[PDB]
Amino acid sequence: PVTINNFNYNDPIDNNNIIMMEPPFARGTGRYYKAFKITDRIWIIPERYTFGYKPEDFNKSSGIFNRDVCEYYDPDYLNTNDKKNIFLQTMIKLFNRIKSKPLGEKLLEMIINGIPYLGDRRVPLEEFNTNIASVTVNKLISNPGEVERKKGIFANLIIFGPGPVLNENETIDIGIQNHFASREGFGGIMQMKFCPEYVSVFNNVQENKGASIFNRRGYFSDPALILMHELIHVLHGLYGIKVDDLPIVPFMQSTDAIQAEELYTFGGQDPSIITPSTDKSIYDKVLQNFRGIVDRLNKVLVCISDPNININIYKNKFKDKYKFVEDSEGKYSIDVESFDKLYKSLMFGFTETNIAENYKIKTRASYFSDSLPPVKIKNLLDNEIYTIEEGFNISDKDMEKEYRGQNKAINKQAYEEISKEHLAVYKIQMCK
Ligand SMILES: [Zn+2]
Repeated sequence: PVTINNFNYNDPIDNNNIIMMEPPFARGTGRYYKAFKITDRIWIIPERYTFGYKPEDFNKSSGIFNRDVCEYYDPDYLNTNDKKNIFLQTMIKLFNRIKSKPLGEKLLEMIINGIPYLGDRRVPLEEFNTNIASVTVNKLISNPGEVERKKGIFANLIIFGPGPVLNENETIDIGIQNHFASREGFGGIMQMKFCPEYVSVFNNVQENKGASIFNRRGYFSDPALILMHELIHVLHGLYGIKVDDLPIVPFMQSTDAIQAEELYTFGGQDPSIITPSTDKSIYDKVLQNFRGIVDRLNKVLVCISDPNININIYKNKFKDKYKFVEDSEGKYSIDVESFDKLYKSLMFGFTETNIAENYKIKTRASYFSDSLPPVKIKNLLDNEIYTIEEGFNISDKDMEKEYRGQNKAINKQAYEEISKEHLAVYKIQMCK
């Protein structure tokens, strides 16, 4: 069972749930940020994602005429201790919403149990190595005003605040010399840029299909589903199955090329436009990568960075993670049936579509959908607007039927239009 911890931003450092941790991309460079353990292996650093970005990238465009309504900027987001607390409490509420039903509970469990392999492709077949950015992150164990002393701890996911564009949530993996452990069967510490308030809007759905122009319905997204979408990428990245650069050329609304990774993650009727050949090659690549992991497990003898780590305990943890089988002599191998079940679970089981169906959340029909302007949700921490159990679609307020709590024309008090330009663009899109 998954426990979702509680803390406030101003709560003191305890070297358990609240620490100073050095993120993966900042490894070796003694910069530590206040990190909060929301569940085992999952941390939240309520700061803006600045990796590979300059401070000027965070600024808004020079004026209204050159603004892009599809891309929202605000350099003042997360600038105070109180804004960093609002972020943490919103994340705890969203995580509590994810575990409120069986599907999301298992998603969090699969993420937690999906520990990165103790190594990558550079590591010898006979060794486990924890001294890399994709397996461990440094924790500051010394008090302020003392010479910095560290300890490497295991982690699976680190969620940060947004990068320059607030409404563009993204899950990132670690690359070493254009090779990602998260795409090679190993798995690796995943990172995310997340923003709960600025959500996506759509009008693609099963309705509107032939319906009158005035009777066209436009809805806003639930921040929990948006988070669950990104957590599926984390899952693929933790099990070493993230599909690398593979664009797919095409109900549906857009004909534009999209990544294979994004299609499987969205799910529903999306994996159907993928040629049976491409679909089979993605499956075969995962098998070949898992075959590499099993060969390593059969050859691993020592842990180079941690000669204390018990080889048998970790081999067993990896046997459970990848659902490998063992013979009478201890030798591991792949069982096609258990592999098929795990594969179908990671790629087709945990999708945005059936998470949306199970949670009564409204989402778009296809990923091949038009980008509508984002909207800002004023307060997610108010139960009169948003709940852990039901979302925006609250039963008492008659928002549970026809997903009316997500309908922009109906639940006008749950959100606010970012600008007059955003509304003007939305009105043209709703009535083409
Ligand atoms: Zn995505």
